[PDB]
Amino acid sequence: LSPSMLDKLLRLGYSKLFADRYFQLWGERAIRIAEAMEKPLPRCFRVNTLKISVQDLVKRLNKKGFQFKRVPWAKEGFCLTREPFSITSTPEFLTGLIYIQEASSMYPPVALDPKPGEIVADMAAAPGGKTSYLAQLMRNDGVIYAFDVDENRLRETRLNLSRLGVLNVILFHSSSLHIGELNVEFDKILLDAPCTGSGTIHRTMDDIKFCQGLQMRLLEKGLEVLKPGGILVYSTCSLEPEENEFVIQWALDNFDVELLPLKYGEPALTNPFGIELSEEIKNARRLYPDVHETSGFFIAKIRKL
Repeated sequence: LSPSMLDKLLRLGYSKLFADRYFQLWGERAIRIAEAMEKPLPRCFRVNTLKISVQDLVKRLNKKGFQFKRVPWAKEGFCLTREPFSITSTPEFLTGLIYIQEASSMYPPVALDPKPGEIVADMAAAPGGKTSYLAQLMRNDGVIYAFDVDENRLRETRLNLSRLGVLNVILFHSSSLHIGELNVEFDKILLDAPCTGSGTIHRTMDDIKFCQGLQMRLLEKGLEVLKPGGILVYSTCSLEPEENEFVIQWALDNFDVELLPLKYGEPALTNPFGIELSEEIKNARRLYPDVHETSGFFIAKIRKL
C-alpha cells in the first residue's frame, strides 16, 4: 500500500488496520470501493404486485414524468433517473402501489424465492421492506413469521403492511433468536442483517467480532428450525470476510448444508487474507459500491441437506 493511497484512506476516516485489510483484499481497487461508498445512492422503488402489475405501474409513473432503470436482480425493482417531484408524494406511494428501499435490499427476498403457501420466517432485527417483498412473492398465501424487539417499530411496520395490503405476516414482539420456541418447521428463512455494516460506511475489530458471533448464532438458530431440503438466504451489508465468507465456511463445516448458485454480483472471496476457503463459497455473491451502485453487500443461498 503506497503512502498516497494509505493517506487517502486515512482521510476518509479509516484506521491503518482497516486500510491495510482492504488493500490486502482488493489491492488498488480498495481506494475505488472506499470512495465510491462515500457517494449517495439513487432512490429506488419496488412495485407492489399485490396491488398492481409492474407493466401498469411503470406506465403510470412514466406518464407523470418519472424515469427509471431496472434493478438487475429484481423484476419489480427500479431506480430513479428522473424524479420530477418527490416519489413519496405520488398517489402510487401513498396508496401502497410502490415501496421505497435500496436496490441491494431487494436481492435477499427474490433470491429466497418464497412460494405461495410456504411457511417462511424473516429473522431480521427490524422487519419491514424485505418482509413485505416476501409477502408479494408469496401472493398473500402461506405464512411469514417476523420478530422485532421494538414495539413502536413493530407498530409502524404493521401500518406499512396494511397500506401494502399484506395479509400473511405474523409479527412477534421478541428476538428472532427465540424462533425455536415456536416449534414450527420452516420451508424458507431470510436472515438479513441491518444494512449498516462496513458496506454502508456513512467500526472496530471488536464490532466485527460481535456481529460475526451474533451472525453465527442467528444462522445456527435458523438452520435449526429449517426443514430438510429447506432454503435459508443469508445476507449482510458488510465488506468484512469475518461477517460473510467466514460465517458461511463455518456453516458448511458445522452443519449439513450446501450452497446454491446465485446469478448477480461478483463471486464471494475464496482466499481472503490468504486464507483458503471452499471453492463452493464462489456460489455466494458480493455487490460493490464501485460497480453496482449499492452499499457493500454479501449474499449466500443455503440448502439444508
